[PDB]
Amino acid sequence: PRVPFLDLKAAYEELRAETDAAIARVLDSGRYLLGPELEGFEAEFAAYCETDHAVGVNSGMDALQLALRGLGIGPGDEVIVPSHTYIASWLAVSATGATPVPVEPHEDHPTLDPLLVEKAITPRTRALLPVHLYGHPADMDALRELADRHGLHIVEDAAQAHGARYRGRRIGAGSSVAAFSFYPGKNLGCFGDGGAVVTGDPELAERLRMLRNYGSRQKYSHETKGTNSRLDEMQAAVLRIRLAHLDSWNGRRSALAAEYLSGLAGLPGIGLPVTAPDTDPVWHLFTVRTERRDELRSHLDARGIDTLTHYPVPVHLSPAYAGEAPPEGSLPRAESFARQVLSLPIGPHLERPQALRVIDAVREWAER
Amino acid sequence: PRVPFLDLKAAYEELRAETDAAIARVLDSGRYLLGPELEGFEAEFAAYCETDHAVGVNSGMDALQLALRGLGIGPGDEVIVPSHTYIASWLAVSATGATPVPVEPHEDHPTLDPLLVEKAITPRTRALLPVHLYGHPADMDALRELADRHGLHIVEDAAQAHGARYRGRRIGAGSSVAAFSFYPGKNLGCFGDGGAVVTGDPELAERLRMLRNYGSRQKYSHETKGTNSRLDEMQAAVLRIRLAHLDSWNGRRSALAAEYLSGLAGLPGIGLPVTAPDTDPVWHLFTVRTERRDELRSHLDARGIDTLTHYPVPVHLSPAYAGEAPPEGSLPRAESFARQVLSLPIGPHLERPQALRVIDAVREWAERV
Ligand SMILES: [Cl-]
Ligand SMILES: [Cl-]
Ligand SMILES: [Cl-]
Ligand SMILES: [Cl-]
Ligand code: NA
Repeated sequence: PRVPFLDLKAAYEELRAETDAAIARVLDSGRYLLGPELEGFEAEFAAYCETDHAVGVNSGMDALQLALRGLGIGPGDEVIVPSHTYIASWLAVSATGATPVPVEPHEDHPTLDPLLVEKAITPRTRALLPVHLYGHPADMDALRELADRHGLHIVEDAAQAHGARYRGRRIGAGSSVAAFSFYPGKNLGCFGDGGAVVTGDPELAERLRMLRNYGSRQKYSHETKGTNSRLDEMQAAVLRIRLAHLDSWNGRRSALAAEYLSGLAGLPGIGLPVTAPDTDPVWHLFTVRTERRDELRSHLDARGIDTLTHYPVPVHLSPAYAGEAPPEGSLPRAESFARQVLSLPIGPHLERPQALRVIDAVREWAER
Repeated sequence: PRVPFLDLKAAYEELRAETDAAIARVLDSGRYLLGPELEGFEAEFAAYCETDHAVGVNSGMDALQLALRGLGIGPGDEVIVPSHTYIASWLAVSATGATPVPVEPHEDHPTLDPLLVEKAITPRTRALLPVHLYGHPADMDALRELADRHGLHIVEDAAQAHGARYRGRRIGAGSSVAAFSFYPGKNLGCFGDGGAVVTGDPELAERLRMLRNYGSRQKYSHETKGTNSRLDEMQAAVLRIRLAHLDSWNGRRSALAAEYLSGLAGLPGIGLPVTAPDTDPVWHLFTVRTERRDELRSHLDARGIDTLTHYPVPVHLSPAYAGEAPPEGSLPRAESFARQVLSLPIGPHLERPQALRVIDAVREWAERV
């Protein structure tokens, strides 16, 4: 019996009946798109995030893209993005025609270094795109201070941070503009692709409802250009159930995280995640860093432990960004991260003893 | 009990059991994206379409857009579109960075007029985007010829034409490049958004699989830029079932169509839809034309009949484009269709009697009026 990285089936199994019923409900409704499930989810998700509006879309990527779009970002604009993140973050900027400008993470936290952000700002800069990587919130007060002083917008990539808190407030609260993914493996996931943009701005909320719907807010009418990026009634129905358990599931993750942080303490060659001050991380991913990453991975594999790497290739070095990003060596932080990082099993369906088993193996290796 | 325009619920009911099971299987599989269902559906669909490959995506708009992108179409490029079509057709083009260039349909056929294309070809023209509107195929032979002569690609908008035939061939057959929508209300629909691109080109197929998946064909690798545009396992499973009944269901629409054509014969003010020669329409929509359609619709409503208009505003006149399209009065065909069309209830769940009822009301209005 192996230790799985993240059991999707178990999420279904835990709420089988409720899940089956919601789906059955949608089926019987004869309403599959832009229905009451979506409205209910949005309402519920908005309140959860301590904000006014939730606009369900098709995926975390569109969420980011439509948010930037709705904020008027496009060609000739620069959007500061993190050098250390998942490629989609950059892709969403690219998709709008705007230019992504990478900024290195903090020396101790996998998020955007505020000090380094300021330096990257230019007259073409229009927005900051911090990513609350692995469920860890970036230094929002600092970034906001900067944004205000430079007249920039802030679109948050909260795809790995559902429910997290920064200085006691939910990610996406108030005047925030935050994008989320409901991809099956996310903290809050469904059985297909899904996403959302949360915002406290009524005009932005309106544009998003339009942009995700062929630029229309009335049948047969198309006021602006737009696309097809919606969250199905089926998925939304399921989301409503998961949402009700979100805090509890994240709680489970935190508990597991405490174990790892405690059991992995003081190990040679094992760099542990640092929780930023006044933050409540959601541990979408539990990451460790070591110079002998490949070795540790194999050892874990040998010990029957499933792992993933987030991410083996720094965005700037992916062929997808060939000829457009800084040269290797020019983003050493992202580079070192990519080569040292490993994700340990974590989830709301992973049990204490399983986590302890993982600790045994990492320990053995570190002590090897 | 009114006559519904298109009962989605009935589609579920008719296959309730199998449908239920398909979904249950997926839930239980623990695999929700890029799985067996998608692979199976793709296989089945490509075959159905008489082609080699099917690339399932999120929507018909994405399908169109990804096809164009895959063909290298973009900024600085022009794509000839029909002046009479659903806005998404132009939107797909815009989304790539290219420019949609409208060309009129035939006078009495809701498809791109091959004779007016050439005149719109420019040095930036990279493709033709014919639309098999309402389930009626556009004149493919003439279009390919023209396209071949100009070194242009052809991306067909087949969102309303699943299973139709052109000169005996399925829409999307062989070397075609055709995009479909699986939106709930389409001829082949699911319980959410869904789409697909079919092609006999192995390279384009590979590009599309990548474009729809963040430019990746392997974990951790992103060879090229890409996006997120996938057809869910749940939706794909349902679609395999529906696909199996497609021909059957389309057959029902054809019979109703024949019923309408027959009963609405001899109504001078009511323009009836024309079936081009050598085509096998799938009648996604049964459209009649008449000046005074708003009145007719009123009449039908009163008579308890639901109807729709596809479409009331021609694309060039929507605010989304107006700033960049030809002026009002310069696209008389698109304009005339927009002002005269009316869609009568049609679908695999509409019965002969209900349709008779529709005919009676139409006849009465025409007779009064
Ligand atoms: Cl619907
Ligand atoms: Cl419309
Ligand atoms: Cl999955
Ligand atoms: Cl990756
Ligand atoms: Na979807």
